[PDB]
Amino acid sequence: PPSIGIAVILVGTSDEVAIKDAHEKDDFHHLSVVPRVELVAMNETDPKSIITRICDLMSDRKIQGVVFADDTDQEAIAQILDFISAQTLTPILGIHGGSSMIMADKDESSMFFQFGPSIEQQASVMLNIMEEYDWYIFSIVTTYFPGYQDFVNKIRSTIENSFVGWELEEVLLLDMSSKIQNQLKKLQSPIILLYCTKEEATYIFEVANSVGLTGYGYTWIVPSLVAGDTDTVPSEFPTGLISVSYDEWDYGLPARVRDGIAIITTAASDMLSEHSFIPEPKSSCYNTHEKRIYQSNMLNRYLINVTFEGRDLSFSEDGYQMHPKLVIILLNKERKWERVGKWKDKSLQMKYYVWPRM
Ligand SMILES: *[C@H]1O[C@H](CO)[C@@H](O)[C@H](O)[C@H]1NC(C)=O
Ligand SMILES: *[C@H]1O[C@H](CO)[C@@H](O)[C@H](O)[C@H]1NC(C)=O
Ligand SMILES: [Cl-]
Ligand SMILES: [Cl-]
Ligand SMILES: [Cl-]
Ligand SMILES: [Cl-]
Ligand SMILES: [Cl-]
Ligand code: NA
Ligand SMILES: [Zn+2]
Ligand SMILES: [Zn+2]
Ligand SMILES: [Zn+2]
Ligand SMILES: [Zn+2]
Ligand SMILES: [Zn+2]
Repeated sequence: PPSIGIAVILVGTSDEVAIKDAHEKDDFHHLSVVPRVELVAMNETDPKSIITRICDLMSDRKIQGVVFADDTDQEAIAQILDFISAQTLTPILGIHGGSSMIMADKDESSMFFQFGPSIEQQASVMLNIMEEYDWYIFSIVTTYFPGYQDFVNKIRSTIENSFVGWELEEVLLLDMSSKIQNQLKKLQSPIILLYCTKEEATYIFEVANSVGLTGYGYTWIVPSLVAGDTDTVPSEFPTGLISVSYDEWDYGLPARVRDGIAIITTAASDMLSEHSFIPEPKSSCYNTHEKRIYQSNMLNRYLINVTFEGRDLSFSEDGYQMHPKLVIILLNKERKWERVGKWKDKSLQMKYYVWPRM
């Protein structure tokens, strides 16, 4: 009877997820370790309540992994999660929501992994797109949000060694606090890559709009986290906003949760398989006598590499999904987001030959 407690935390999600009450210890998809899954649906959605709720839970019950989803647009959630994964040397998966928005810096000791694309993959795709439509002259505009440095580099890198005639005209760096205007006015290019948070973005646009740089002639392309919840669209978001997004259509929540439990339950089974051990439950986020810093690294070798049934879920070093299915989307005229492209693996399939006008 090899068990492993898993917490499924669902902050703000509509309760459409139903987990087997674990009476009959029937095994999960024929894996050696039975996951004892504890469901939890927090109502309050502020980070404070989450840190409290997750932590309390970890001392009360015997948890050796956390699958965590939220329907909020708070990248904040990611900090609290990386922190906990670190303090407790426990794997925590950022399955969806703010909890999975690119966290650039990340405690290299933590086991916080996020679903969806890395800052790099996303950059590599935004260029992948600009080619399909021979959009070669462009400016970058980032804020100070962690990642900006890593993002700009990925662009500059792929540019340098490319036969294609890329012209990176400007790169801005916005000290938010409206001195932005004097900066954003200096923009010439037609294509603009804007790297920042959703909330930062809405200010940045409100400004550009009353400077014209947002309209016809200018198309803005933007990372997955600025789209955020596609159901919430700022007034200031320009129609004709291109964005990369994780795929919330063919990939429902319950499928991720399944995948979450799978990732962990596999790693655990493959460790019990190679060493008669599964790391005891750590029971404090704070009071840390759990200097068990070694059995961690071992687990971490198995989590990082799961492939389950059809899907491949192996993770990158910086804790992003290595092979995510992406969707390019477009802020239309009626102000919804349309699907207008897919990305499989280095394979960018678009829907239109003539790029639409909104
Ligand atoms: C959630 O439900 C409880 C139960 O009565 C309520 O008192 C609380 O304020 C609610 N919070 C939100 C954001 O709806
Ligand atoms: C993950 O990496 C290891 C290390 O050699 C490899 O042997 C393993 O089979 C990989 N995952 C899969 C599904 O092959
Ligand atoms: Cl929110
Ligand atoms: Cl993201
Ligand atoms: Cl950075
Ligand atoms: Cl299942
Ligand atoms: Cl499509
Ligand atoms: Na993500
Ligand atoms: Zn199955
Ligand atoms: Zn092409
Ligand atoms: Zn979703
Ligand atoms: Zn051993
Ligand atoms: Zn791939």
